[PDB]
Parts: sequence; structure tokens; C-alpha cells
Amino acid sequence: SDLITCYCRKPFAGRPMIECSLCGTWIHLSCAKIKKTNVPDFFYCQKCK
Ligand SMILES: [Zn+2]
Repeated sequence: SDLITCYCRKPFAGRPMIECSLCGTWIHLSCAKIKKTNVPDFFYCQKCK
């Protein structure tokens, strides 16, 4: 049984996800507009910034 934590109402489903460095919620990297080639050391979601 999978989890939904990202703001697009869609579950993990094997998709890479990054943690909100502040609120802790897990955001799909695609939704966070993050390329696998450049990944922030600290990430902040829309709610927390
Ligand atoms: Zn997502």
C-alpha cells in the first residue's frame, strides 16, 4: 500500500522524491521541477517558501 505526500494528489509509485528541508513533506522531483543532474542540497516546497 502506497503513500500520497506530494501536492499533486498523486502517490510515490516509484517516482524519485525529495524532502521539504523545512516542513518535511516529500515532493515528486518532477513536480518540484528538479533535474536528476542538479539536485539541491536543501529543498523547500511551495508551501514553505
Ligand atoms: Zn508529485
